[PDB]
Amino acid sequence: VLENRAAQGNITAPGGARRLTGDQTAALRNSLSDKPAKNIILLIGDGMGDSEITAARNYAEGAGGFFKGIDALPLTGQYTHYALNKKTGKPDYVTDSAASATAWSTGVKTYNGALGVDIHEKDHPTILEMAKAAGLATGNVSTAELQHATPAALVAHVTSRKCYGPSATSQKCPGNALEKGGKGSITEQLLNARADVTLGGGAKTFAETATAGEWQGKTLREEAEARGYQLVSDAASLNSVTEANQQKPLLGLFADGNMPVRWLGPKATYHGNIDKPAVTCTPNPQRNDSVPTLAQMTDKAIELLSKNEKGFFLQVEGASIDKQNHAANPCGQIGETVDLDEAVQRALEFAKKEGNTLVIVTADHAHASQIVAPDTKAPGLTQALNTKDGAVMVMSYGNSEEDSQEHTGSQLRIAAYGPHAANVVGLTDQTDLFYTMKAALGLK
Amino acid sequence: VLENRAAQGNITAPGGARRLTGDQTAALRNSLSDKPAKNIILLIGDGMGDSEITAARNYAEGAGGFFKGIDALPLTGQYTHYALNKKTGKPDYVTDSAASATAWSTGVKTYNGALGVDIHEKDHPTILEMAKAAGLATGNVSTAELQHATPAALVAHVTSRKCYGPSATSQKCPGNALEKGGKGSITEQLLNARADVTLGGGAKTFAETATAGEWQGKTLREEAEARGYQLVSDAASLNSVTEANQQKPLLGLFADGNMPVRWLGPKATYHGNIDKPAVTCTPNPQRNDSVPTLAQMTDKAIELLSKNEKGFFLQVEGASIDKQNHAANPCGQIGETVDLDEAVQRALEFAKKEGNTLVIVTADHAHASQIVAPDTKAPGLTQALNTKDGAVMVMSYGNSEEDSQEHTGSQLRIAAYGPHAANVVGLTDQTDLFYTMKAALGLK
Ligand SMILES: [Zn+2]
Ligand SMILES: [Zn+2]
Ligand SMILES: [Zn+2]
Ligand SMILES: [Zn+2]
Repeated sequence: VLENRAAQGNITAPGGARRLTGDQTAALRNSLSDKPAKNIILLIGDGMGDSEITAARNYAEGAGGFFKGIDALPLTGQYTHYALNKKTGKPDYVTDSAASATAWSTGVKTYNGALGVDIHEKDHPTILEMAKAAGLATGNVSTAELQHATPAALVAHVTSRKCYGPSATSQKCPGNALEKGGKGSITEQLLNARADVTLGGGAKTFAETATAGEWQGKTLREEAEARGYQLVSDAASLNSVTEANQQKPLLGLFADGNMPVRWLGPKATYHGNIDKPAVTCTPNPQRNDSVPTLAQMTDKAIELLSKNEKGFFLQVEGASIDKQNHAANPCGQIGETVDLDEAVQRALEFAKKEGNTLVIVTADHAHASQIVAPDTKAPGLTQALNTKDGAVMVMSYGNSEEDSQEHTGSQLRIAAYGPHAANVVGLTDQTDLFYTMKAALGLK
Repeated sequence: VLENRAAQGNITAPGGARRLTGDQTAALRNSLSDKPAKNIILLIGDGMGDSEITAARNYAEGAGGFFKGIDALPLTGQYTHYALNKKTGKPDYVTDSAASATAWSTGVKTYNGALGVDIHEKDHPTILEMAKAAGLATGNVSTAELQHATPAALVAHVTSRKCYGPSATSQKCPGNALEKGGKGSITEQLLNARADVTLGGGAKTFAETATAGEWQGKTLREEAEARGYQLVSDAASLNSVTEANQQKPLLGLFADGNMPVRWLGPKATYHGNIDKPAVTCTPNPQRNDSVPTLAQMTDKAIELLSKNEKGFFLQVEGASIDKQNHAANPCGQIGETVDLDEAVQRALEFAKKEGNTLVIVTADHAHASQIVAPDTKAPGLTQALNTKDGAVMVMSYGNSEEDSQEHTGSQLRIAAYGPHAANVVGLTDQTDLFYTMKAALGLK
């Protein structure tokens, strides 16, 4: 254990690049606790593999720097996230957001595109549903649409991640279609789930009207209100909230789709590290000050949820690290990783002060981005960037000839802090995380 | 701190994919020891990042399987390995074998291509020179040429990794050239270093004659003999060795260059996963039965070295994982990872039985290979493989339009077992490893 893992001094001198100030043995032995966790905060950086963590650190903090949030969790390991082929039931080495999110929130592997159901299309309870049933307060925050697979997996059981609202569900998930006697679209099941705090984007799907049931004819936004949900649409009003519970659930819709990314930079190009000058990221001017940052949502959710005496389970997702990775946009991708680090600092500060909180930071799968040599002549999309070290770092995206770079199957880092954090060390599976949380809370 | 990390049962069923059988807390707390290490075995998988480990596991053992050696080390972490730019002294995000090997064996960062010297070209003692001085037995094994960067870094101090023997040193490392008053080429410094056990390839540089000094005119191979080295060139003779020490140092030269790779498979190609059938690796027919495997060399080295009462330091390197990665050859690369896993099992079996041995498995840097979806249309070199799961796994190499795929800068896995293993957990730097070993052995 250690809180400062930055290089000690002059990285060109003996011992200057070291991150360790002493022996971790005792410190580590002290952070090993099997006492129950009262709360759990699971932070997910979408598509944030080791490569993404390194690129952002090199850029934002420098090679020898360290993320005060992301790099500060003492217990580390690597975990696998392979999905399953629906027909064969054999492994599918590269998972999507849905199958992986389902794995950690359910404890069962599934096929790509599935939310809350195994390869047989059978429903399985998510950790959020189990926490709510035990009396704990529940939160779900993300910078993406709330209907995205990661936040949706905790509250929805759909056969296809594309079944956002009533209209998509009728054509793509008919067995789930409300009219067909199913539980409903992702959005409808989210509304039913009734988590205490739900914050993110995806307001546009709420403008759809239910095709059947008690709120038929009424838009989903209207139904939320009729059901007792407090709706907030910006930083100001969010901030104004004083409580959120089963009588007064909070629902923040901060964008029609995904919330705007924090940084602006050009898209990587073929031979860009050669033909184009080094870029320096800038703030995204299209992003309004009224739009909450992930740390803000995380912080507000912790405040409201910490009022519950039994404890709480909260999931936070920095979604656009993945989206900008697909877009081959280094600046957008790094900004979203810096953004998530902030949300991680908020969680850590709370956890260190409370003492019964298990904080976990990981990703759903690996992605395309690679850090290559400045002079690299690659076949894909590349870009040179000016880092905090005053050096150029080149990033490469070369696994797709399409407009979207692809996920990768490499095992990746999973880090934790708090009671039961030891269960994250060594090699584990994404499904283990579910059992780790279920047992830390004693949610059996 | 478990030994079996394979999926529990049916990966399609709830909990079937889990690798954990219980709670690691107690087990982990028990494997944390700060008592001094009597011995240390450092295994290096060249260019063996997390992606490489995953691809080989998926192929050789199946997605839900586990490397009995590589994946069985309980204390895990991620470490950085950026090099330095010689001019500026600023970070160079993607290191080579030379700059990284120098970092863990010396504790100082350096520029790419440097062996045993910092950016000012100043010499720094290596962990092997320090162990030998304290009376410990020393071993150095690799599947590559012994003049090659990783093994050379422990015994040579050269400004350019290209200074193999007398002839190359005169033109490329004149300040080290023996005639110019320098310490000599890599091969000459290796001969001088006099480690108890040195096994590998690179016999061809030993056919060069020294240009000055006591053994001038005499080939390097003749010099070795004149200096009291026992030369063995195949498995049978290796095996026949009964002792190796300072009076009778062992020198195994099993190949002119790098030792032959274990598996054969075709080179990945543009749209190979689409236009070509899935391949299944086979054993390399050019590889002679008389050529020792890494595990055999590792095993024999442990045997000879464990006779020293003070203890020993042994470094083992599975070098061709990297070379095949550069070559865009999945089968050669996976075979070399399986090869290394066996050497790791040997190290672990000894360590678990001896009890004062620190075993560390890591890599010098990340590489090109990525696991992508079966249908991926990538701009680079791809290939489909038939895995143990009876499923297809696609591998992609898309960071170079040249004939050699490039290294990548992503932080990677470092795993350890034994006294002082806790110093590997969390985020660390490649230079910390040096301090971890120095302190474990009390080599102050
Ligand atoms: Zn994702
Ligand atoms: Zn994605
Ligand atoms: Zn290497
Ligand atoms: Zn290499």
